[PDB]
Amino acid sequence: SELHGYQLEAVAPALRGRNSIVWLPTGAGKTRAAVHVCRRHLEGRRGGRVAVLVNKVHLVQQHLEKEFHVLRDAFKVTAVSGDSSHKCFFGQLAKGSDVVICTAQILQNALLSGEEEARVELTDFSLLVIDECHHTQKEAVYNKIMLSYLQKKLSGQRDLPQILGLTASPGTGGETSFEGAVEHILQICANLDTEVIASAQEHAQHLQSHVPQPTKQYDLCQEREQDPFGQRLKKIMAQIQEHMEMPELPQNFGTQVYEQRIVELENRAAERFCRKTRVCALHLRRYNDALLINDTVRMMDAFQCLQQFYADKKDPTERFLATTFEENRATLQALAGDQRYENPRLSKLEEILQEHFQPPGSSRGIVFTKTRQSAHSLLSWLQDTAGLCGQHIRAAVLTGSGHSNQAKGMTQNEQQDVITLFRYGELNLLFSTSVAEEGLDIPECNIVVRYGLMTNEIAMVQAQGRARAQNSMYSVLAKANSREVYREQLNESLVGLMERAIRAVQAMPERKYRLKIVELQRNAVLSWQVKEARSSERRQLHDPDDVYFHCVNCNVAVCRGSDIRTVEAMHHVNINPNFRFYYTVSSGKIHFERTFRDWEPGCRIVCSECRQEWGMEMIYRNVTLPILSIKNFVVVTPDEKKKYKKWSTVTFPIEEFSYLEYCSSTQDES
RNA sequence: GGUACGUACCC
RNA sequence: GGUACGUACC
Ligand SMILES: Nc1ncnc2c1ncn2[C@@H]1O[C@H](COP(=O)(O)OP(=O)(O)O)[C@@H](O)[C@H]1O
Ligand code: ALF
Ligand SMILES: [Mg+2]
Ligand SMILES: [Mg+2]
Ligand SMILES: [Zn+2]
Repeated sequence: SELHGYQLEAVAPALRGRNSIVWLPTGAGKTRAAVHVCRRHLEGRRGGRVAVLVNKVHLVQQHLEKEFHVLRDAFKVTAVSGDSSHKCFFGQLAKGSDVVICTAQILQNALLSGEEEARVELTDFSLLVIDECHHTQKEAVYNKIMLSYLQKKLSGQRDLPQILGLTASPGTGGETSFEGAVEHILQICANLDTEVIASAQEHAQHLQSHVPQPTKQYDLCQEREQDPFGQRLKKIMAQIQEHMEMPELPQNFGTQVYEQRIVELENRAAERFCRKTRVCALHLRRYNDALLINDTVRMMDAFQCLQQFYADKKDPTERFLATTFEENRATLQALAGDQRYENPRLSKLEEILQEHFQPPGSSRGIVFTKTRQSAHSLLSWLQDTAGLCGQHIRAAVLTGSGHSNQAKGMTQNEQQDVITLFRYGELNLLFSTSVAEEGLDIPECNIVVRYGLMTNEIAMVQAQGRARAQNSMYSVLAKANSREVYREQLNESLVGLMERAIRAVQAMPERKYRLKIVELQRNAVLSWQVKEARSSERRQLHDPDDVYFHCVNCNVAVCRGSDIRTVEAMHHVNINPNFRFYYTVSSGKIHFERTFRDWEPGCRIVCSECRQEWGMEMIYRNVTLPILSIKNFVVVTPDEKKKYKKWSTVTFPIEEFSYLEYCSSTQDES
């Protein structure tokens, strides 16, 4: 497994100490090239230290086990992710290592830490390797780390680390002209403090006939001729809107636009406390989710989302709605049972799998879907489909750690189990989210299907690339004449523009490039400063005593701004000793997969008057504190009443929690 | 469960 | 300015 010519060529500038981006195709071997750069870096000085940053939990282990472990003949290499996190302080672990591999946010947390044992500076490393470095833009973690690097650089700081970015796809950043695309490439160079974009110019022929391209096919599907299940949902949505007695109610049932309008209505009804309107809007949204699920997967998947909503449950509005569902329930379930009205997305997916998993399972595939819920539903569909039950498909779901009431996440270990069985064919088919669109290496994977996705060209290129095998195939499975098909074709062209843009940046005169980089780095550090000042202005508009929180459901006042403190600059706790008379504990003890350094979860908490979900208890060392979720309240200030979805935009200051001070004050009372 | 960011969409 | 989803951290 000695380095290919093009790998040695792409790291020549890195070996000379220059900051670079290594631009090589998906599956070309950027990781092994980085390892070689790390070895020579560490051999060439004493006391060097490398950090290797990734953007998914699963890439930490993959990169350690498949590539970086070889450095252990001479050097100390440690991996840190979230799951393991809580045992060691990161500062101690890094400083005791020659190479640390971690998700970027782990490093960022250490860079911001107040504790001496956890804290790190950028100057504690001599080389940073940034995997999938195209994410180093905007306010992503990668770019927060690098903007601090730029601030320091521009302020004269010395011995900042060398930067080695790795990517197959810098992208065009939404730009469709050559001018724009070039401007985007230079911004990424500026963000990463890049001196050279290194590629395989002199080994372009070896790289062509070695790293194979999958052959590409459009597997287009038609709209259902007859959708009586959908038609019936739409009738009910109209009946509910009639009952609401409101003009200018939107009519485009079964779309993301309708979903936006109806949630925006629900926000307004919460803000003005129109209880009737808010309740109807909440139900209508649920009918709209069912239509969307219906278009994506099975009728019965859509039916079950709706039925679980009405089964969990008085006042006259809710009673109208319960009755309306009950009137239609049996008919909806019977329609969902009928094979005549099958989703042609699914018929089309069946053909593909039928053709490519015969002989029974020589193929090795990933079907990409947008949502975790869709991936689970597709697995169920596979298992209850006879046309495939006969061939031997051992399938599983792969998701990241994202989580909601619609679908839970998968931990590091649970992801790893699926990946390991897929690698050598114990599993031969994954239903996956974008968790696995980049970086994942399965040499034998020979089939990628992208199931009705709407993404940028980076995600298209990257997901294709998971098919590492010779003779791979890539399928676009989408609706004919859709926006999704249009975007796919546009993205193909945007990949070409991206290439043209990079080559133009690569051939620029050195003086003209350096001045442009300088100009862009300056504007970045100034733009950030201005943005920070503007965020702080907003944060100090109101005294915390003049802000009141109301329950989003019943509008009762529950606490003031001055009752709130932050734990780890994230979790908003109410420290008022009488807040306990306003909330009720509504569950038994909640258990997470991950465990944290200073706290564990207690029970869910609800509004004592209406039972609306508010948040959860945190058992922080020796005390129990209620954590509030901003989405479950209307915030009332002197100027307005506003339902917030984030805490960063609130108009009053919130201090950090002090465990010490809190104990003193609570222990004085009884 | 909490927090943040990214992508897509609408304005 | 919002809506949805995803991932990462806790
Ligand atoms: N010089 C080499 N010889 C043989 N195999 C290699 C070489 N370099 C990389 N590989 C293998 O090629 C595959 C793709 O590498 P990877 O680092 O995942 O690609 P990417 O460039 O997309 O990060 C891996 O399985 C890796 O072990
Ligand atoms: F470009 Al890669 F894994 F880094 F496909
Ligand atoms: Mg949540
Ligand atoms: Mg890679
Ligand atoms: Zn309430």
